[PDB]
Amino acid sequence: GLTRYLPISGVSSVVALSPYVNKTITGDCLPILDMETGNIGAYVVLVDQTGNMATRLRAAVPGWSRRTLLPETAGNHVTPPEYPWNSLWMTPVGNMLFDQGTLVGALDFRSLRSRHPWS
Amino acid sequence: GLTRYLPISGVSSVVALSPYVNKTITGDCLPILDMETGNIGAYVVLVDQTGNMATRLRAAVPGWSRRTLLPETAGNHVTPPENSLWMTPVGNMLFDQGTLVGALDFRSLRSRHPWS
Amino acid sequence: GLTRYLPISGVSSVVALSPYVNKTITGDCLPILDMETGNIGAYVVLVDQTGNMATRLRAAVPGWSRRTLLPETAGNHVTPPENSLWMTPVGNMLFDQGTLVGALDFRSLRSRHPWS
Amino acid sequence: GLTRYLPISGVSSVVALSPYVNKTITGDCLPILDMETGNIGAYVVLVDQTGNMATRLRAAVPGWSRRTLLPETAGNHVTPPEYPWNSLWMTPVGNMLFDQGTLVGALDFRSLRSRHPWS
Ligand SMILES: [Cl-]
Ligand SMILES: [Cl-]
Repeated sequence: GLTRYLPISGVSSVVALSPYVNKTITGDCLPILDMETGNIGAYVVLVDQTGNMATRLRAAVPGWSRRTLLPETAGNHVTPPEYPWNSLWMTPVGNMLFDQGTLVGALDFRSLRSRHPWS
Repeated sequence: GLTRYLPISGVSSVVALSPYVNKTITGDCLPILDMETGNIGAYVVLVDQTGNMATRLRAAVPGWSRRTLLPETAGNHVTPPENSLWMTPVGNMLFDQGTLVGALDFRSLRSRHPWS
Repeated sequence: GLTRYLPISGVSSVVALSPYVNKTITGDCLPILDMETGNIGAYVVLVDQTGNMATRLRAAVPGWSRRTLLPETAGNHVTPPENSLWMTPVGNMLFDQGTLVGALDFRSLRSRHPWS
Repeated sequence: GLTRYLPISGVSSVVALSPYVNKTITGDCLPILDMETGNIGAYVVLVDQTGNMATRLRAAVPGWSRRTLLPETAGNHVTPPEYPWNSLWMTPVGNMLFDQGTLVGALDFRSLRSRHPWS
């Protein structure tokens, strides 16, 4: 398969390892800490208020609802593939398998019809 | 305690739920997907090549090293408060309810970010 | 759907929430711990050395291979219903709400267990 | 460090890779499927009805409450280590760290004061 996905604890979400290089983006930023160094090599950037991460954050941080300037929806998406059975299905990207624990998708994410802030 | 942290599978990295509102940054973007929908409301922005996220990406996508324009290091980091393997960059943290909670508000620590 | 499945970190293995009540088995026991308490109410029982759990254990505990008395294989397995990389041993499964749910009741499939 | 721990999806629980060899044990058994083969190389065995796994199972399987013969508590445990600060703490076993994503404990589990069905 191609694209790999990293589950995030405490939310029904995954980091898709399909990079879009050298883009600029605006929103509410959550630091990602490297635990062994304390370096911050990456940030989670929320661009609207609907999603599992938004829900979790509202619960973790009750002022954020009132402080944020984000839209409720900003429009970004991937178009979920059509159904084919006997498969392992993840709605936004389709067929999956487990490889020594890691989530691997059959398709490359970059190749589904998606829209992001830089489009 | 005052700050919650979500571990990311496959890396020694946590999402600090300590918002910095309406900032702009540049880097390599990874969609965060929800299992239930194609709607995307968040991305991971990598800002250097030495972070654990960068490192996991290279293993997964061998060609990304050639295309990225990120520096090896950006001076973004968090400093803990006033043997070393077992310490944390933010101070005391505890596993609870599927996540981690720490004893301090992240915002109270010394932290440098791209908007500094 | 009728059966829920919990992935186990680091292995291509799932816990089928399809109980078989009051059975007795023999094998190598691993405590399952809750983050909030020292109370233990469940264990993983390995029953062979070729399962993914066995394999992860060897990497973590090099001396356990010499001490275990388990066979290489026990004929416990599940058969799916009436290209091959993308299939599942139980049929259709979907990611939902942090776990997996399948379209069948596990108990309805052909399965051999130590109590067979 | 020594003992390694495997988070289980959907519950605040972990498999402790500290084996107790060739023991016999009774209870309600959940198969553990190898996804790439369909082999069942291991079973989860519940020995009482209190715990995060019991809770999740009650929600997944509402007949189980009425069908099970387990006690509410069977007594098994590990004695949580005493507190020392700046550490990463997991109540039942103490100091932890992350190693390329994996949970590693400072102690060997087998060396805390614990009790199990075979004791
Ligand atoms: Cl990889
Ligand atoms: Cl290991």
